[PDB]
Amino acid sequence: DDWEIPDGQITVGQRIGSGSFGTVYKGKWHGDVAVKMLNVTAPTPQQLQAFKNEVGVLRKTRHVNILLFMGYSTKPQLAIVTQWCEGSSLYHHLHIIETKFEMIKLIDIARQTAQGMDYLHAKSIIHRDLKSNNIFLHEDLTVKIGDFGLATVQLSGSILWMAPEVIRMQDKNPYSFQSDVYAFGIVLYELMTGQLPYSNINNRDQIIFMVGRGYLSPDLSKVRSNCPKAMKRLMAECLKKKRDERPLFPQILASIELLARS
Ligand SMILES: CN(C)Cc1ccc(-c2cnn3c(-c4cccc(NC(=O)c5cccc(C(F)(F)F)c5)c4)ccnc23)cc1
Repeated sequence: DDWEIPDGQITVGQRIGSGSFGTVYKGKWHGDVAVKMLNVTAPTPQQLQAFKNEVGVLRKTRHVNILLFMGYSTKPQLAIVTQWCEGSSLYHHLHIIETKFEMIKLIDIARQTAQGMDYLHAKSIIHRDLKSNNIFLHEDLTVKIGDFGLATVQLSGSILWMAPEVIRMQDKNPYSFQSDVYAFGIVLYELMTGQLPYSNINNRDQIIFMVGRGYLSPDLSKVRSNCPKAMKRLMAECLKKKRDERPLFPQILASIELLARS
């Protein structure tokens, strides 16, 4: 099929996000759309490649818990168009406006996140940068997973969600389904405490050193009292320092659905 969108069709509006490599606007196209542009007028074969790669991954996705890809264009600027998300990222709710969700709602958000991630892995897609920033609460109800970073091509990294093996860079490719399961383990942490790991350490190099060497791990005792035992237990299995000791999403998704019904 053809997901190309001729120029002219989209009416670009308010700018909503600026980054090193590309800018995102709100747009008009048979309704509301989000449009991530490139801005750089002359694209190097470097960027023209990563464009194809991203699009290629997106068009493989058809799930309610994954940001809905809608089209792209190359006409004047490289651009990718997606469903328009009304609301805020989970990060925003949790650590910026500190929205207080009910325990039932928190568990729900976890389940939807698992669903999407199950789907992504089933389609052979390793996210590599799961984190509360990349989880949108569409209309404060539906979880949409995406990649909303306007930087990385490695760039920086938010190392809070990074698994010990990724922090340690042995092997060219340390990323795996379990490394994604670890990031998710951190997301659970955020949900069940309302906090970011290692809030009390102000040195990024030491967190990296200590996490990778095994000396440091999220303070599990900060989990709210009303948080179900089955949940904490699952959360702990996801954050195991040893890769092959972590569960995969079918098993995780099962565990969440099971503990949700009580
Ligand atoms: C709120 N502030 C922090 C400002 C602010 C910051 C960022 C954004 C923002 C950044 N991109 N983007 C998008 C967007 C647009 C086009 C493409 C994408 N590709 C993905 O999603 C993507 C890419 C690869 C894999 C996957 C995955 F998921 F694996 F399938 C998803 C996102 C839509 C809406 N909004 C944003 C907006 C405001």
